[PDB]
Amino acid sequence: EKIINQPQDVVSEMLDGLTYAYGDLIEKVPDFEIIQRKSPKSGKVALVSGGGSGHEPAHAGFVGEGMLSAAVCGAIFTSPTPDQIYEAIKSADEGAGVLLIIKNYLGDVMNFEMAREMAEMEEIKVEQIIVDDDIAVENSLYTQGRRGVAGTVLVHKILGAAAHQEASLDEIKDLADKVVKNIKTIGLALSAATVPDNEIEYGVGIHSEPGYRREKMKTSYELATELVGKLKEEFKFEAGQKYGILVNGMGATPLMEQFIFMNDVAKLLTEENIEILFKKVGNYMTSIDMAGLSLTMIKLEDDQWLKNLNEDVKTISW
Amino acid sequence: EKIINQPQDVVSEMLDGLTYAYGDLIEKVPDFEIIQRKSPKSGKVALVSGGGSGHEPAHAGFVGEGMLSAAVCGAIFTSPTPDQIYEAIKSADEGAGVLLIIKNYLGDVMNFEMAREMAEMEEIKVEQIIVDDDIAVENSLYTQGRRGVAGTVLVHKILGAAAHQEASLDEIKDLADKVVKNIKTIGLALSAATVPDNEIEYGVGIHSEPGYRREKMKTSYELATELVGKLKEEFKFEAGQKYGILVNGMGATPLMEQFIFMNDVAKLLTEENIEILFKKVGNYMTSIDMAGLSLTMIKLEDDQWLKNLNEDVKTISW
Ligand SMILES: O=C(CO)CO
Ligand SMILES: O=C(CO)CO
Repeated sequence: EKIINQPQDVVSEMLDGLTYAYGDLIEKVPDFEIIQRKSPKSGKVALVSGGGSGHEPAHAGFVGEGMLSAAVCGAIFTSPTPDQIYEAIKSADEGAGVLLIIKNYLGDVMNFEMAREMAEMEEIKVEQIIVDDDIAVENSLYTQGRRGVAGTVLVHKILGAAAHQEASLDEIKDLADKVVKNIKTIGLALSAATVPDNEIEYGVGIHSEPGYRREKMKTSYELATELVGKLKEEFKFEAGQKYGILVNGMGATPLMEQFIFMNDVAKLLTEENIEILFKKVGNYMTSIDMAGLSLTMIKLEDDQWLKNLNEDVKTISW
Repeated sequence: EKIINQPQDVVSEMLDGLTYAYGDLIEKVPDFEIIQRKSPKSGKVALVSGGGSGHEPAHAGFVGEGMLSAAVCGAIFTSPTPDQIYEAIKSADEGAGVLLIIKNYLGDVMNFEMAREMAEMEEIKVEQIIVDDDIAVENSLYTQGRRGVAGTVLVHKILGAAAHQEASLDEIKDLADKVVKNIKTIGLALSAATVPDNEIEYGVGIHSEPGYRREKMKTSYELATELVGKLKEEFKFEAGQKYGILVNGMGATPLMEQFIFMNDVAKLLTEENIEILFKKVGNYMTSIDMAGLSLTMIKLEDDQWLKNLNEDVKTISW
């Protein structure tokens, strides 16, 4: 099944593999599972994110100039602890403050917010944005509202650019609020992640949370029909509207299948006469070895957002 | 070293052993590590506490009529998760509301407070009290302020009685605030807990947190001199004052040694001409197999507190 060593070492061994390979990030003093960018501090707002391990490249792979300052990596499918996050906050600060980018899950939000409080007692200026883009099915388990998924990666990029453009904590906070409201995602799974039949489930969570509907095998086009259909209901498509699109694989789905799926999406959208100005395909927020994918659309209600999506970055995975 | 089975099963196997032995408590639907009293609900304020496992009998042993409604047991030395606690809140409520008794540690407080919020969204009335009785040494690791230790057990008993006497959530909240401020504790360790030399450490934490001073072996009387000395500085002893006393063993310290220590404490206190109206010795909040003990004093600034300490209860460990 897995290429690993001792199951309780996977996070540390991975991060050591990561830093060995890409000296361009660093692991904070070999006592913390935090990956920080080597890019010299220069009074930019610092962006900090993270969550459970098992979603690679999510977070650590988006640490670099133009995106995240640091990523705090928890245990597999488990939020980082507030001390880890607190350490990342105070180590990432450049003098302009820190924005927390938090995926909407009970644990992640609890932890990051506590870390925030800790960091504020040390007089660090910190704001937060909670990403709740998953429109699958409301209050999954104990997630309060919508789960935060692949769309988070776009939030990193868009805010990443703004921070790199010397915007203030306040401005970036205001932008995050507008941006997150215009990002919607829905995914599906052909299989569940394995943590160290002929059926599919719509709306599966990235931690292998249950979805809203189980179905016997459907074709790519049929699956695409379901997902675009849901996103169409959410955004209420009108001709002339501008969107970006991200097709994101869950880990064990070949690129071939993601592009076949992209093709189907394209077909389903031509009817809508909307303008797709940004397209992206690949494994950006996975779920270990889950077979499946998700479809993310961002309504481009501001020319700056596209410019930011296309802004220069130097990360491992972008 | 240990009598256990699979290290990851210790909490569940223990709780199953507990319920088998003492049907008088129950484990909530075999999906939660919550121990609730079988005592029939009757519109009393419900008391809920908990924390990491490894401090037995702490919490589960004090679940019964006259004390706690339920205890939420986490992994070893680890706070329970907010969902577990949330489930205990809504299952313990009798219609009069729920008071959370939380030991002051970063994790416990984070978790219980989140659980509180969850429970309040379901319109459950909940108050909280954070116990910070450990005067050892301030902001240990990330504990914000003083750690919550053995004195918590007294808080259970005193509030336990009040709730049993049909006091309202508000009144009980007000009492907790006054009570916790008058409870102070300091302990020491001859050895650290082992989780599944000739030196002692003063102010060791119940999770094997570091203390304030390490010392080569001292006699019982010398150790007692240190502890009473610290508590004397805290309370500022004056003749005529009334106190209760709890000598609490850490798990691997024989009762013989706890009584020899009690004897030394008595001697050191006779000079103070204070009135000791309540005395108690034994293993009430342990730390696995730690050799050591702690000394807890409660200033009895209200005749009701003593009456409550002596009030009837039906728990496993009191
Ligand atoms: O891995 C999950 C998302 O971070 C934990 O909630
Ligand atoms: O076991 C410890 C006290 O509950 C965890 O903080």
